Amino acid sequence: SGFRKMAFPSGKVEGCMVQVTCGTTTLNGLWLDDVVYCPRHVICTSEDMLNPNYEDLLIRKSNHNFLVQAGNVQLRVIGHSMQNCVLKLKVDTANPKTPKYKFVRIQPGQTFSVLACYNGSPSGVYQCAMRPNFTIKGSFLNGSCGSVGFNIDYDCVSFCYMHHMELPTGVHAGTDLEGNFYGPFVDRQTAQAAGTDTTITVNVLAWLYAAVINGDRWFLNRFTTTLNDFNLVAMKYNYEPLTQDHVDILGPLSAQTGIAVLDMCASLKELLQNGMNGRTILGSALLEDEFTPFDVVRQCSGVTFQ
Amino acid sequence: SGFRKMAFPSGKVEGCMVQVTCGTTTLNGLWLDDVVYCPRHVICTSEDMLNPNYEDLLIRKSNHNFLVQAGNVQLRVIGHSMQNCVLKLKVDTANPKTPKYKFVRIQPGQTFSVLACYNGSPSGVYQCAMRPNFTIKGSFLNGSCGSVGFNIDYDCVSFCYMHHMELPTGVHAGTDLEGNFYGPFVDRQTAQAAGTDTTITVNVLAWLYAAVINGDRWFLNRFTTTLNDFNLVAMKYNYEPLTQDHVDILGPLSAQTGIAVLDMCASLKELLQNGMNGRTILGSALLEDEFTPFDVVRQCSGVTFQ
Ligand SMILES: *[C@H](O)[C@H](C[C@@H]1CCNC1=O)NC(=O)[C@@H]1[C@H]2CCC[C@H]2CN1C(=O)COc1ccc(Cl)cc1Cl
Ligand SMILES: *[C@H](O)[C@H](C[C@@H]1CCNC1=O)NC(=O)[C@@H]1[C@H]2CCC[C@H]2CN1C(=O)COc1ccc(Cl)cc1Cl
Repeated sequence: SGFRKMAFPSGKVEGCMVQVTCGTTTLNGLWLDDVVYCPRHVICTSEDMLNPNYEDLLIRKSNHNFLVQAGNVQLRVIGHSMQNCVLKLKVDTANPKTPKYKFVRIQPGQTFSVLACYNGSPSGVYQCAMRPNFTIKGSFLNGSCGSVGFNIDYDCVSFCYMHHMELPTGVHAGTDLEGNFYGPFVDRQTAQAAGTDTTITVNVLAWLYAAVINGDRWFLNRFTTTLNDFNLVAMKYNYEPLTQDHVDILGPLSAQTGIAVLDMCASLKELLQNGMNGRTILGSALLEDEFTPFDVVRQCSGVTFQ
Repeated sequence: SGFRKMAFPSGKVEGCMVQVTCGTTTLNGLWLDDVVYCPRHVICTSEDMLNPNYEDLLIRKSNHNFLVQAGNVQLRVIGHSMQNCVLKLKVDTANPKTPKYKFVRIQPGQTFSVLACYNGSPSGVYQCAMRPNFTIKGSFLNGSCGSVGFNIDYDCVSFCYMHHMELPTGVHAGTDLEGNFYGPFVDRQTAQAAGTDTTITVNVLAWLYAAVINGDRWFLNRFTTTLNDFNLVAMKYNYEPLTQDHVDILGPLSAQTGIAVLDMCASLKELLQNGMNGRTILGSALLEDEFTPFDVVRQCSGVTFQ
């Protein structure tokens, strides 16, 4: 037992990370087969991030402008093209450590692992959720752009995130690996801001089920509630509405614990209206919302990845 | 910015993980050069974990009894010996992915990354601290024994933990890689229990400094306190005593923030006596104690590992 915010093993992604330098900008790239993917703002100079113009800027670039370090080994760039907000640097060597992979785009409420990198070298790994407002609460310093987020499904890496920027509240914004931003953000220096967030209701319920599985039961009650009347309380506390599909997705956790989903909702209702009264749940004094039902089932059953 | 509980990239350890099967027991082993390390209780049968006798049990074993799977490739065991509570299985192949490594033993209060494994296959990675009572609050199911904990210092893996067991409160106990248990636990089924824990004071202060660096300042005050009189409050709230060496270790974080260590202690004192009054620190409603000063400096400065 135990419940711990768990990332996927990072080895398969570590072997894809490289350093991309152009002009005075150094950031990270992702090397898969003979392409290096990286944020297009590597082409820019401090005065370019005012109102930059990437098509104009890119036509002025040459392949030799792009220095790509794979560890202590340099790669010729033999072509370059923009795809939305990422660059694709075509190189003369396919990465022999290319895992099986997919480029997927995730939904707010879904989680993934981030391999934070600097100068093409992995620094650490941690789990994040895509917030309802399309930001992530990460840990990113200068030079971390191009770090990727991912999930692993048996032997296949599903890349879902590439880091581009921090917003003024200290949250982070980026793109999918096709270069399309998550949320209404642009890779320019503007006054852009996150915008209002909500709590991921279905994930809180999943985490309450994780707590029960691990022996925290004090918040359980015999009360129940209707889906409609729970959702009236959810809206009050700036929680997302719970749908019948959410109820269905929580079925297996409901079956394992013997606690009906709507009964767990009645527990959440009481927690929202009364607080915790000095008690904790899975070592937290807050209702936690960055574990999906999948994350709970995975950890409270022990699935691996070769 | 941001502050997130971060593990080391796990790739170097993933390449060392193997499956060890003997009789009906399957667990994980660590393959370095031509030795596989694993918990000695793999040699035992359900009725052996009552009062088992590992020297007697091991002399009755044969090399061929030990099935070692390195992925989809089998390794002949060519020798075996016990070292304290671990077995060393000498195999006919050196692991070509052996990183540079050391076997170190850590102090309570120190942190490390755990690569949870099942059937020799990595499942997930997360950060743990060695509690003052020599337990760790992990996430471990059946078949996870032999998973290791580690730190990485530039290119060198310092293995510090190998998992052996869960205790009745849901915490976990194991050994260093020389097979010596952390704390007063034995690899037998007894009524053993964790025993009283305390909060790691110097780590809480480090995390308060991490909060300031990231813009949480509401808990700061102009108050100050003496080391002696802080420690009177610490004892009251079952926090560890703060030593002058702890104060020294917090120096760099004090210098970066401009908040004297003793002033931060005065802030902690107020937090302990008053609580948080509905506010949070780095997304937590509890005083967090599993980040060391090193962990804070590392993450709030961006060190990597090749
Ligand atoms: C890329 O390495 C960089 C990552 C940033 C730096 C600090 N934390 C991060 O996540 N990205 C940027 O510097 C981007 C840059 C590309 C697109 C727009 C440009 C501005 N930008 C920002 O992140 C701006 O915001 C910001 C916020 C807070 C701090 Cl302390 C620093 C910055 Cl640069
Ligand atoms: C090894 O894979 C196993 C890991 C355990 C299993 C559940 N969580 C864990 O961390 N270790 C054991 O089963 C050990 C075994 C070797 C030494 C003494 C023997 C008893 N033991 C325990 O962990 C006993 O405790 C325990 C506690 C709670 C549960 Cl749900 C299950 C167990 Cl087995």
